[PDB]
This record gives sequence, structure tokens and C-alpha cells, in this order.
Amino acid sequence: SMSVKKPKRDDSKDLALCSMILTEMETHEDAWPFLLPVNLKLVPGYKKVIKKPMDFSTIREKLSSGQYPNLETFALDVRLVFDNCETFNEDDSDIGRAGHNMRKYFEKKWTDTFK
Repeated sequence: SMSVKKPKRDDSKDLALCSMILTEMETHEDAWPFLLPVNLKLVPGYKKVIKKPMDFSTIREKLSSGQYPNLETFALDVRLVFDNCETFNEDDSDIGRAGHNMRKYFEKKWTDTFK
């Protein structure tokens, strides 16, 4: 509350550390469904169904241009990429499996870097 603060967690490396996590997600062999925005002209249903499209290239641009106010807003966009994937793709598909794999990979890097 006013004039009453928890001890100050060092957040000065968070930008760099989120950038490294993102590089590792970009270079995973199962990243291919997530590297670029879904083409809304060429994928029937996507525009209407997925209210908030997100992909790695869009996170990378937001990161590089100071559009994440803190590391939690960054995690929310990464998770949004996989939540969208689950909404639109069957579990038993290459893309559906890719998303489960990448979400796992992300959550481990996230815990090991920050928790």
C-alpha cells in the first residue's frame, strides 16, 4: 500500500532474457506453424473464430519496440499462440501436436529462467 513495498525484484535483465527464450522458440523444429501470422485471406474460419491472432514474429516486433510493459504480458502473448492453436486444430494433427510440444518447451524455459 502507500509507502509500504515488498523488496524490489531485479527486473533489469527481463527484456534480454525474454528475447533469448523467444530465439529458442523461433529455432525449435516444431515452430513452423507459429512463425508468421495465419493468412486470414487464405484460411477459412480463422478470422471469425480466433478473436486475437498471435504468432512469434508479432511477439518479436512487440518485444523489440517496447510494447510489453512487463514479463507477464510477454508470457500472455506466447500462451495466446498455443491457446489459439488448440482452439482451431485437432490434437491428433501435426499442427495440434506442434502446439502441445511448443507450450511444454516454453513453460519449462519460463520456470527455469524466472521461478
